[PDB]
Amino acid sequence: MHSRFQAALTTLAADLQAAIAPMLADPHFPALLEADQVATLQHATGLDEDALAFALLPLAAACARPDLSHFNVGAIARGVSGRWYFGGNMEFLGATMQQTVHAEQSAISHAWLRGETSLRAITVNYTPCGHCRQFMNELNSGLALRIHLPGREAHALEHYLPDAFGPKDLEIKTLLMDEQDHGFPVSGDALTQAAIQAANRCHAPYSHSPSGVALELKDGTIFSGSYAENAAFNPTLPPLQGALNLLSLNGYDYPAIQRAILAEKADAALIQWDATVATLKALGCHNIERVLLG
Amino acid sequence: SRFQAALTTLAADLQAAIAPMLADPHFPALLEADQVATLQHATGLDEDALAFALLPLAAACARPDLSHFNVGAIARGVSGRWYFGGNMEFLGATMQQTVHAEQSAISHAWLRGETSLRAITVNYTPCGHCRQFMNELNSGLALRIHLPGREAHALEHYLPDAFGPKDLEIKTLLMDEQDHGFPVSGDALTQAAIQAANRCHAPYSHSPSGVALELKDGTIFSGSYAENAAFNPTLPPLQGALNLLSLNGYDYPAIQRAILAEKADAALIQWDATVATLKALGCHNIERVLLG
Ligand SMILES: [Zn+2]
Ligand SMILES: [Zn+2]
Repeated sequence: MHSRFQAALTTLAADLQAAIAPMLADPHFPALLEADQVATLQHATGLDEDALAFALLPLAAACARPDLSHFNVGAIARGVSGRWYFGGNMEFLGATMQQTVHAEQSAISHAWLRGETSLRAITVNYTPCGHCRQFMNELNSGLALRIHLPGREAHALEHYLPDAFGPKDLEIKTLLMDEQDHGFPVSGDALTQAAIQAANRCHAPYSHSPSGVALELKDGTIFSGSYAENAAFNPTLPPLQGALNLLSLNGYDYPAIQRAILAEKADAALIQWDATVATLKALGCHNIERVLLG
Repeated sequence: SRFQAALTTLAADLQAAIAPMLADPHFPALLEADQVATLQHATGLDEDALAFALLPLAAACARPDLSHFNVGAIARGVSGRWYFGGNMEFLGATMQQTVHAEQSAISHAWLRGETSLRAITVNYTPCGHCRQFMNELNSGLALRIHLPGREAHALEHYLPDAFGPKDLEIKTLLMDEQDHGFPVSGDALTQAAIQAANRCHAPYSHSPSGVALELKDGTIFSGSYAENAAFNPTLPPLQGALNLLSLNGYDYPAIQRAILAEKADAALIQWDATVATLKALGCHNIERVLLG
């Protein structure tokens, strides 16, 4: 009868608890809401969209894995499709600060890896840090993305990132979440296809090093992550983190991993192999193999 | 002579005043206060205009091996010393191992014992990663950021509604004096690595680490771990040592021996990233010294 949501649920208004309870019954609730589910919660609570997003933040934060700090952070990315995607921060004991995932990166890559074409807004509890402001300026929403914070007026990303640097200053015209297909041939079994398709839609205009990770779980589920570079370089999200983000957001723990594949080019400018191996080993996963692109 | 090209870009008077200061092949990529004063006398520039004019020399120190876009920065210490920085990118590694020019210059001043910075001068607006990095320093949001053809501004101007160590109630900020007290012993390179760990900044994980590199001619360069309140802009200890190595006019083939000092059972572990990055740079003599 375990549930990562129970304690957080007690902190929610009674009407929202009742409304979302049928949606959270599945232990592997996908930590996203279809547009019709957003409408159902609005009807069952009377909240407008901004207030409902704020009210849901404790459930997103309850998905987080702050194994080092114990400080749960949540975020909700609102797609133009009308779907909303939860994110939570992730920290990895035995790895490094560079492997950590902020809640904003978690929610944004959640939307992107589920095929959302762009975001209209993001809702958080605390002002995104400079690393996240730089991450968001990679997106096709650019400086116009609406940032929603409790008890304050909504503002565009421009408000938080004066004199911004981003892909346009590098004359990049295909932005993160724009449609991309690098055309590597897809073949093999379900997990191999997934890893190659993840690499095919990755965002890497600075190093031209495509990469993707796919994980196959004990119950047969596959989650994949696509590499997402950033104009400022360091806020880049590696492909492993995207896959681990989805795995955790979907209610799994790292021992659920039964197979793991990294698809990349063995002689690309940048190589994800070593960090992928190291971070998986920190999580107790020793089973990782490479599918070679090109 | 990695400065020869950049030197041709300077005004004649500045060229003639500084070209002697760059005489030694391993010019330490910093200027003493008396050297800044000499350059000011020989050009009549105020310190802001001099720093702007010196940015091509700092940028000449950079190693943008991926992008080929050199970025320079000049960190003005409260001592009056100026410290050059340049960006570093590492082929065969990842985007996470990158060092921004601002991080380079601040790390330079810090590892040379500068107590705090009064300002930083750059040619391009610092990115959000660098704005967050700079909010770790004991100069806080008041640090002055100087950009060409722009009004100078506090870091507060570039990072509204900032998050930093002060929000986590950290009272020992980056560049404040720290000494974690681990016992120093062994050969010179081992002691350098332990000393590097003793002055590192790690209030979030309490995972101390330092790296020391021994070059073929016997020179040792070390780097201390520097965490960041936002976590990801953290500078690993290896990056600090490679920064110093390159800024002082060396290339990675000169590395003969490398040591990481850290706690075996620490919450965060630098060993695997350190080995993998050094291996991408052709160094395979890497040992680990364990802190109590
Ligand atoms: Zn952040
Ligand atoms: Zn930067």
